Amino acid sequence: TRRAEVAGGGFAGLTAAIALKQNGWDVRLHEKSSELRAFGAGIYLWHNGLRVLEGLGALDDVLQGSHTPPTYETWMHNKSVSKETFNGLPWRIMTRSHLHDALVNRARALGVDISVNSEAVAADPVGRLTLQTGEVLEADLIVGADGVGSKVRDSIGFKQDRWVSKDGLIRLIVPRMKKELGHGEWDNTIDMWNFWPRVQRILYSPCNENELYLGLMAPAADPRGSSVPIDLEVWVEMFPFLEPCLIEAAKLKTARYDKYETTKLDSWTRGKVALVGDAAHAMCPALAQGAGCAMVNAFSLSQDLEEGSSVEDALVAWETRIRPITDRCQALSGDYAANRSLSKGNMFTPAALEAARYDPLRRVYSWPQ
Ligand SMILES: Cc1cc2nc3c(=O)[nH]c(=O)nc-3n(C[C@H](O)[C@H](O)[C@H](O)COP(=O)(O)OP(=O)(O)OC[C@H]3O[C@@H](n4cnc5c(N)ncnc54)[C@H](O)[C@@H]3O)c2cc1C
Repeated sequence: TRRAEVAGGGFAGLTAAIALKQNGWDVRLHEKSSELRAFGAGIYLWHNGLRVLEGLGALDDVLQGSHTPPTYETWMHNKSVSKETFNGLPWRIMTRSHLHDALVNRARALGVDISVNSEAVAADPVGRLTLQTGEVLEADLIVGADGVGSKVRDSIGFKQDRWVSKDGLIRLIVPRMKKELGHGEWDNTIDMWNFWPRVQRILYSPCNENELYLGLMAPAADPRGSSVPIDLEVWVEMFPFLEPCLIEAAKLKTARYDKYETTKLDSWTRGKVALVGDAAHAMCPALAQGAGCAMVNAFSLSQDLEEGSSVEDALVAWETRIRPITDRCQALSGDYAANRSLSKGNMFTPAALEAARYDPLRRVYSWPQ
């Protein structure tokens, strides 16, 4: 029986663990934190990621308690500039805890061995994983799913193109306060852009009937807009129609202003070691495909490992097959981010929706645009 060691309990790590377990691997997943949990408030999932969930046997628990807006609307200075529904292309909004729990319950039901307070500090291409305590573990496959700053990746050494965003945002989960919002289309996803009187943007995303996912974006150089707890006055001023929700957001003393970095590597494999998720391809958040590609890649890895070839050969075949979809998505997302293309509306074109249209289960592209 083949054994796999997965470093990282994030969406990519859980996806890989479950996919491998389903194919008969003995699997152990290592999470450095003392508890299994996800940060980031909310998250968007598209057709490609929803298919992975179906392939993992975790779709049902995710759909129940999640939300699909009637439309994805964009505003520029409070003027609606577009409403797109992606020609039937499936998508869903949910809190990260909701998605994380579905994956963790599924992993537990399958018998995946989860170790907390277990931090991987090094990986050997020959099939060895070293923990922070010094303990060395041997396996037939090592999966590096430890996010940005990946110690597994850095212990082997990959050529890396790195970039860091000077500006960030505050992501929060607050009550819907739907009735207090009054007249409007408050079940819609609404990306509210503003450049005047100042640069402030809010991504409004309902997760279900009780929770609302908000993304408050302001320049790092803005002392008021980027502060946490949020500076209520400055947000209500440019988004008065959301005052009821903003009032609730101002009470979250745990809010944080997060920035991000992007990563592109020369390769994702080395011997029996495979890198997945952020550790391998963190990207700009514009297309909301970070977790989507991560899960597709983690799931595809388990597929290529079922061809009867050696793990080393399976890994390079995996990257050759699946990598182009991620590279292209990462690049386009990079362009959108830099040029603030989403502020124009109608930007979810066929090209931008390429990764979302991919169906990892049948390995073909669906929902034509
Ligand atoms: C502002 C913003 C908005 C985004 N919105 C979306 C969206 O709407 N939809 C979408 O699909 N994607 C989105 N993304 C991208 C998405 O967040 C990531 O791609 C994905 O969640 C990360 O996958 P991961 O599991 O590989 O990373 P992680 O998320 O961090 O995986 C690593 C986990 O392993 C643990 N760990 C770290 N080091 C070690 C170690 N050495 N040993 C053991 N364990 C370790 C950590 O506790 C960590 O939780 C967004 C990103 C940003 C910055």
